[PDB]
Amino acid sequence: QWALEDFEIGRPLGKGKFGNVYLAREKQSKFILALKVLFKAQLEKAGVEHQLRREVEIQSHLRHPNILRLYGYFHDATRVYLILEYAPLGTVYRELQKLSKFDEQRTATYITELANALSYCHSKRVIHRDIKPENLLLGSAGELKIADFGWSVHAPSSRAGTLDYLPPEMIEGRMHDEKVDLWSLGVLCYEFLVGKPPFEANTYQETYKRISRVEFTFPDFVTEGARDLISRLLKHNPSQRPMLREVLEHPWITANSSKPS
Ligand SMILES: Nc1ncnc2c1ncn2[C@@H]1O[C@H](COP(=O)(O)OP(=O)(O)O)[C@@H](O)[C@H]1O
Ligand SMILES: [NH3+]Cc1ccccc1N1CCC(CO)CC1
Ligand SMILES: [Mg+2]
Ligand SMILES: [Mg+2]
Repeated sequence: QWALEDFEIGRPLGKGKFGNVYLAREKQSKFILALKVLFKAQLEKAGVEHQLRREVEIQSHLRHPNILRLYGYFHDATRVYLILEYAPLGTVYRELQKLSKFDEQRTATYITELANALSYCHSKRVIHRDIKPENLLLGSAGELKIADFGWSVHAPSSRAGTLDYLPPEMIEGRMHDEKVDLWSLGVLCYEFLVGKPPFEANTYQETYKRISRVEFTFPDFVTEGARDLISRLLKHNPSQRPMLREVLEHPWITANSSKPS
């Protein structure tokens, strides 16, 4: 049904590995949306057809205020097009670059919105596996929305870029489950408060070392409550990481967040 002819294309919203994402408006309805463009030659070369299929099937069926909607797709012999909800206030990544660090209230609020969306995902046994600031978008009221389900799957499971958000079991090629998303949640909470992720390093090889050893320290300004939560999430043993419910009910979260479970 849908074809390129049905849309007017506007400015670039962002660039991805395969993805090149544009603002667009549907001609008959004037509906404003985002069009994620992937080149088939690059998809075929990388051999990532299967995860593109996953992205469409999993994201199109999820329904949650804190998850970005996917409406449909089409393709045209050189390109695939994913039709997405437009997020008008951009990425959390850009916001972090602008402010350098978030305060505790802004951080706890984002963590609550994230944990709500992840709780909904895990109840359907969907694990996201690529939670990071460039994949977190902001709606018209500044609410957080998880996007980019290009690495998502069903659990249990086995398995090019940054190691910074991945847990030890995943970077060691081992087996993993839902608890990978709780680790990434810990990494994010730290990066929000401090301005850089806790295992950041100059080379791949050494980042790998800091992650497998769980080697991180806190700057003085990080408070006791934040330290307690982050320390609970960044556990080497997956089974020792908390349930999302315990994250949403953590004293530091409840004291500082401006949104409910
Ligand atoms: N719906 C959207 N609204 C606004 N900006 C978006 C939207 N989707 C993607 N972007 C921008 O484009 C970038 C790449 O999108 P993404 O779907 O994450 O591609 P990739 O799978 O290649 O990472 C994002 O980091 C963001 O800057
Ligand atoms: N049919 C489009 C296409 C072209 C080239 C490579 C992969 C793909 N898909 C990804 C999306 C899938 C949704 O069903 C269909 C297969
Ligand atoms: Mg992305
Ligand atoms: Mg992707």
